[PDB]
Amino acid sequence: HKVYVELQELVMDEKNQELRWMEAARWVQLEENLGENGAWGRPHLSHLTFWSLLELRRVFTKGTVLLDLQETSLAGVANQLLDRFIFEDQIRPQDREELLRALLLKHSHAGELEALGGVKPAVLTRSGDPSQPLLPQHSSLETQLFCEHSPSGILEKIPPDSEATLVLVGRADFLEQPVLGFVRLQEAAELEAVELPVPIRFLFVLLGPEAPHIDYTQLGRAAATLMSERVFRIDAYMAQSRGELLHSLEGFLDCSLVLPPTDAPSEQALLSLVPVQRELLRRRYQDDPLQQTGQLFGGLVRDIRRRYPYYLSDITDAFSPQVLAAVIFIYFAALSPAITFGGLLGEKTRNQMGVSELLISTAVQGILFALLGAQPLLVVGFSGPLLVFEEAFFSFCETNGLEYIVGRVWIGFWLILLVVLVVAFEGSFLVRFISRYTQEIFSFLISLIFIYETFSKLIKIFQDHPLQKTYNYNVLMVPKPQGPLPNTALLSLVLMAGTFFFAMMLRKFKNSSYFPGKLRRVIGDFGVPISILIMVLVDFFIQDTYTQKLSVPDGFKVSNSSARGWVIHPLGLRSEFPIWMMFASALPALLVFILIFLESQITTLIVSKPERKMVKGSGFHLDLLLVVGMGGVAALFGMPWLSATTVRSVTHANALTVMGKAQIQEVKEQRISGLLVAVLVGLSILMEPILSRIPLAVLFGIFLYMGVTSLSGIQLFDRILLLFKPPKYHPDVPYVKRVKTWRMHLFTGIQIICLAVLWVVKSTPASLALPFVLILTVPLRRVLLPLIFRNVELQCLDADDAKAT
Amino acid sequence: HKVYVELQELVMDEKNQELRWMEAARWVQLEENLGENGAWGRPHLSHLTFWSLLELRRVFTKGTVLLDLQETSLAGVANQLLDRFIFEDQIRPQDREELLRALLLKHSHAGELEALGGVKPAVLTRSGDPSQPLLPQHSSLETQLFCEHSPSGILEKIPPDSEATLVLVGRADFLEQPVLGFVRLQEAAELEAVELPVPIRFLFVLLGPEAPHIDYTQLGRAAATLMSERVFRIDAYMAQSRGELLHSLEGFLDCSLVLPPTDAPSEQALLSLVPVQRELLRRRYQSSPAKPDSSDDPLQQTGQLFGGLVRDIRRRYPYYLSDITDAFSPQVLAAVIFIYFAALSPAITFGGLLGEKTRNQMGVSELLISTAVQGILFALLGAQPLLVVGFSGPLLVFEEAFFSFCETNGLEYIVGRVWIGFWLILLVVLVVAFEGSFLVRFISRYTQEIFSFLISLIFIYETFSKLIKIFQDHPLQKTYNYNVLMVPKPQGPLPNTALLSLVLMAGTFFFAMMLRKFKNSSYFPGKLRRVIGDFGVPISILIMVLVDFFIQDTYTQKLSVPDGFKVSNSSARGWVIHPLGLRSEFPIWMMFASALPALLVFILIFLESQITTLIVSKPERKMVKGSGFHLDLLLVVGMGGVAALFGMPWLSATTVRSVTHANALTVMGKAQIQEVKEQRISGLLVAVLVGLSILMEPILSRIPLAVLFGIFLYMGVTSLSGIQLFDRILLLFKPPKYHPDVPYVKRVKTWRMHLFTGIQIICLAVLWVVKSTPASLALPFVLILTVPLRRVLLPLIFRNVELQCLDADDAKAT
Ligand SMILES: *[C@@H]1O[C@H](CO)[C@@H](O)[C@H](O)[C@H]1NC(C)=O
Ligand SMILES: *[C@@H]1O[C@H](CO)[C@@H](O)[C@H](O)[C@H]1NC(C)=O
Repeated sequence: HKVYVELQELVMDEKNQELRWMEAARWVQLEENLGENGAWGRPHLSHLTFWSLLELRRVFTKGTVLLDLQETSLAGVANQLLDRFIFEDQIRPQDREELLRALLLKHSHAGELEALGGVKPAVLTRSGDPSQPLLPQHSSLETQLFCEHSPSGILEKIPPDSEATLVLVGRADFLEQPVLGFVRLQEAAELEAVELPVPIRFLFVLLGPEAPHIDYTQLGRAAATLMSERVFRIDAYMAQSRGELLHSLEGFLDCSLVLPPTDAPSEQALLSLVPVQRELLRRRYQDDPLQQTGQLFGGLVRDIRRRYPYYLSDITDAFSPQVLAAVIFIYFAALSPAITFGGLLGEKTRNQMGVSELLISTAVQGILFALLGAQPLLVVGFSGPLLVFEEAFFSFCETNGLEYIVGRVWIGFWLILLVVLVVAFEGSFLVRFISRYTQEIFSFLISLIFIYETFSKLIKIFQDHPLQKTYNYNVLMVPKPQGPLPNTALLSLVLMAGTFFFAMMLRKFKNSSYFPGKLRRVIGDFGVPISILIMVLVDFFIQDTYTQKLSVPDGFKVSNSSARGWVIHPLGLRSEFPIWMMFASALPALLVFILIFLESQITTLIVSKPERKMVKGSGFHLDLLLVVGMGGVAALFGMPWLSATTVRSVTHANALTVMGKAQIQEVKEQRISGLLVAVLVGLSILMEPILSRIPLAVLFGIFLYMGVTSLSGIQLFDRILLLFKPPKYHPDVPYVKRVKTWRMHLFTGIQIICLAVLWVVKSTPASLALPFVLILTVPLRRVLLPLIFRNVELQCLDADDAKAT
Repeated sequence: HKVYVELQELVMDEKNQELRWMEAARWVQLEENLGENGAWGRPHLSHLTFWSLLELRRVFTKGTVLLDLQETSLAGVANQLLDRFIFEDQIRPQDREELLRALLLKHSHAGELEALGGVKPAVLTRSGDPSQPLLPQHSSLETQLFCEHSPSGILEKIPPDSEATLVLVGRADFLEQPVLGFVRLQEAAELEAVELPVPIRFLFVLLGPEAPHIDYTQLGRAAATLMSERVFRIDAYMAQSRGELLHSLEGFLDCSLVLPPTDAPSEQALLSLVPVQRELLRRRYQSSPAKPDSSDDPLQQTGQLFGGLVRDIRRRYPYYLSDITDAFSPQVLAAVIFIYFAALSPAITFGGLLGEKTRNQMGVSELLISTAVQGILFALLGAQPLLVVGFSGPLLVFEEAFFSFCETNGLEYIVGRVWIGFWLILLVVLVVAFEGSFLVRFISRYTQEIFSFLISLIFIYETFSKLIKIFQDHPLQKTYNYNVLMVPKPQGPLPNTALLSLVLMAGTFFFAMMLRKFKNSSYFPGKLRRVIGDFGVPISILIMVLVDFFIQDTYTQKLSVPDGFKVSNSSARGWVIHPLGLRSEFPIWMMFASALPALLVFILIFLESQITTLIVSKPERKMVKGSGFHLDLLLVVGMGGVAALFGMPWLSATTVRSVTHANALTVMGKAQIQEVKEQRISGLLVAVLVGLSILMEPILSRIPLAVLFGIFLYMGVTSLSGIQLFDRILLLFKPPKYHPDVPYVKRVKTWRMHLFTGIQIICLAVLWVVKSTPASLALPFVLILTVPLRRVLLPLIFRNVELQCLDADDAKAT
């Protein structure tokens, strides 16, 4: 049982001359004292003096014990203890009345102190009238050094199941020698006289006359420090006589160490004691998500059985407001690039595919993926390399003289067959070979390209509206701003920078210590929507300046209703389809499959790494099947296929993270967020008045915030930051100590060279040959580096787990 | 001050069973042990045990003591000690003949260990033959911790002239109770037991049989630790009987700290006993003749005329060569380049405002020349060369009022300022004569903090007001006119001015803050890192000036200075003003009544300058060389008067400029304020540049006015760091769980700190409201009325310890 110790002593108040027991310390966790004003001091360890322990041993060697006493009140305990004192000739038969009357006085506490006008220690007297002691009345040292919402707090520190201990110290003049009385009850009782939070089990009584080298407050502190150690209170629970208590006291005195008066500095002399005290105390107490299975379709069933038992938890975990904030954030984060790519694809293919098709496809592939998905934190959507492939395929069909929207149907069919074949043979276990190398390179490149595109958009805005001395004002701005405008470029820059600054400031305030934790975290989790609202209001207040806004199609209509319909006839739309193209459409399908598979699986690897404390399981085969099948079915209806997005998924996962004081505690995983985001993206056509007032330049700040925030966990980025610091300030990670510095720098340089080569290939019109080089990084890590480095260096640098290396 | 102590035990040699003395520990202010190997562990402090101290006290309370014994060899000492044992019924007469042959034996040091083969604990018996101990033994603690070069350091640490002690322990079965012998030789002499050439003065001899709770190694260590302490050594060097040694032992045990075993020991709670140890140390030294080894006023009333002036001269001027020499760092150049703009911009603004206010009687050129001259002179002959003199706002308000008064009464304006200067001169001479600057002592930290906070807040407010003015001049419209003539000034709104100005200001502020934060990082080599971080403001200024210079078609307001060293209004003014009358003769009644505004100007200047000198030269900001008050006040006021003679305005020390200057010349530690660079070259160079600014028209005409607003915001935000009311205001929002560990948090309850902060904020608000009232010139009076508020009203609400802890005059000591 845990213990709660309380020390009380006989005192007299100056208001009225009446004795009473008042408390003066406590030993819940660390000792605390009671000042003169009536407020408790500061907690601290319990340091004793030499004479205190000496006299404690001396008076305990011949003390009086009452073990397994059967009483339930303080009066019975007091009477039995006085009877036991009388039995062993510790006090005289005529000293019993005064002692019993003194032990049964009222026990005050810290609260009543102010109502008394102060208290001072007192001594019992035969006539019953107190007097002032004939001994130096200097205040204690602990009072001098530690004294000159609390009840609930002390209730919280006291353990749930714990028993109380009461120590009574007092001075009486009619005695002849110090007397000790130790009592243990048969069962914990709540004594009415003396009040404590928990019920009393043990009881100390310390009385005696004035003697040299005896300070009774220090004797009480020594007894309470005895009663606060684990081993002594265990031995006090089991003991049945006094000899066992004496043996425990000898063991207690064996494992104490003295610190003499040393002239050394305080902190050094007090910190030199840690190993010695440690030694003395030691002397005192003497499955896989990816795996090859011997069954057809094994991975699919394995992932189903792993994930679907968590469906009710996935539904329920969505009741926090942080989920709503994450929804509002990712809605814009996924809508803006959707609109941009929609406009580009509409202007690229003569409006064969536009914004509405992309929006509908995004909505459907979000709803279905959120309902039937294994990891509902992914965000599916169109990408850039996919746009490049669409460009190339449209150019190819324009050159050879075939249709375009029809061939995509056969490409989707080939995709369906290939994904069925791949899922049948569980060929996703190859994800095991993708190490941290490729994940880090991919994420770094993606974030860097994101930031680059944002800055490119800004520079385009500056190029469209230059800084001139005069402008024309009979300009028609109905379709699009023709010619430069006075204040657009700078208002756009101001709004973007302001949004970025507010987002960063709120992100830092979230982790600060300025408000109550609940409201602070609630406000910090809604940082991005608050900043967006602020900047939207700021733009709404400005009247005369023009700024580009968000615009969506008018209704659920096809982009070009001249040549297209809601359903596409596979045999031929206007002219019949050749046979050789039907059979050769497999060639672009394989490349699209490689792209989709690699991107989706690498995204699932980055999001779902073992380091990010993901309790519920994540599925690979199921996500691939869903994504590719829905992409094919949407290509059937003429809508585009989509894929999992890196920045959007990483931002989604990072938004739903509750962090500890920083420590990553938990990630809120649920299916409601994705469903709501998809429903809003679908219904976006019914929210014209609200979206038509959101300027396009505000979302650039959000894009910069996402690109900067997604860059934190990357380790190549950390090693790049370490490229500048001198080796004196390098961190305490294993890859610093195990390998020399100028080898780590060579590693980082090799990886940066790989980045640069990937970038150069990305700028080359042979961009579609981007995936191959990427997978060619896998042999590089498997073969070439072990020809340069050593095995321990390579295991320590490219570690799959952070904690274990 | 330090001695040598040696502990030797009675052990057996492993090769062939025999008895001999072997040393086990040595003490030179620190304990060093040796293990079975024969090599001493690393030195450390000594930590005794409870049982050792208990048995040492018990055996010492009745142990025999021989003081001032006149013997030189170990045999005559053992003889006298055994005889004294015999006399006091300690040992039987049939025991001496054995103990003697036990004591007069070969002593072997550590060097002979390997040649011997190791040693073991041994127990003497009645016959004279060795034997094994009966009770079980255990591995020693200190030899297990520290044992698992030294002779050089040992022979180094012992002072050249010092005495040593010698402790001999060993067990004997034919004894009844433990015995202790303590002998102090009358004149220290060489002894065959110690190989070190140090002479011996004290000797402990501890004998007895085996018993529980008695470890003779630990008891010898306890005795040695008692002799190593200084108080017990001084007492033993002068004690004449056993009572004094007993008293010293009781004192040593009284001031000791024993700590019992615990369940979960931690290095954080064990550090909560630090003050206790200090108090115990103090109490130990309280009654000791020994002392522990590790444990003029700038303002003052002097009985002579002009005492303060001579005191300040004698204090400061001996440092003149160091003040000249300390300027060879590049940080001085960076501070010069920063403060040049920081002082030039408000000078130009206030000059233009005063020129348009008084119909160009006084303008920009007069202000520039006056600033230059009073800066050169103050840097050359000043006591505190970190102040920046210049025009202020309240001075502008007073100039407005005086111009209005002279307009109303029908008198001239530039002439009355001459008589005001004369009255100022006489008053400052009278004040310096009677050393009346000691009153600066009564102004506590309260008023200093309020003043600095208000100044910084007003600065930021004026900056934002300038920005809002820029926005008001060029609103955001749909169409503008382009046949606008901008020769005198841009008439009507312009398309892109307001946003380019805001962008430049924000960019400069952002870059300055980023470089200030990069200065403290650990990203580049320290030398280049600190050099780049120290030049943050000039680098940002150059970057933003170039950025604005590259943009061609957009208009932004630039810096403009007068064409030449000419007077503002050459119609009614001259370089020298005739005192009798410029156009009409001056009345007599006005000559005698011009004293009334002079007293107010004197009060303003004195208060501002002295509070500024307090803020700059507080003891907390590691200011080594002394700072003078009377001399600086005299210099400032005299140059202000002499400039009013020449028609130029009078100036005063500026708060924000001086604090920024002082903060720029500060070398900070990785934080700890390592040092501050104090020199006289920076101020003189700044003054010379401000004076020559008229010769840099092509360079200054290309610096946009909106870039300096970012610098103004940077100075106002940076100058807000050291304020303590600001810290307590930040603490107004945090919950009491995250409050820092400063004394004013722990000593007082929370809602009292909050009441204090609320009162001070109310005072701030009242100051602001009176500042906005057209009765602004009554702002200084109210300010000094804050001094009685702290002296009378607060002691009616708080208590003395609370008031001393909150309004602390020193930061570190509270
Ligand atoms: C829609 O498609 C037809 C098909 O010939 C084309 O002529 C027309 O330009 C398209 N509309 C656009 C591109 O807006
Ligand atoms: C100079 O002063 C005279 C008389 O005070 C005034 O008429 C003239 O306008 C002033 N010149 C300025 C303000 O440029």
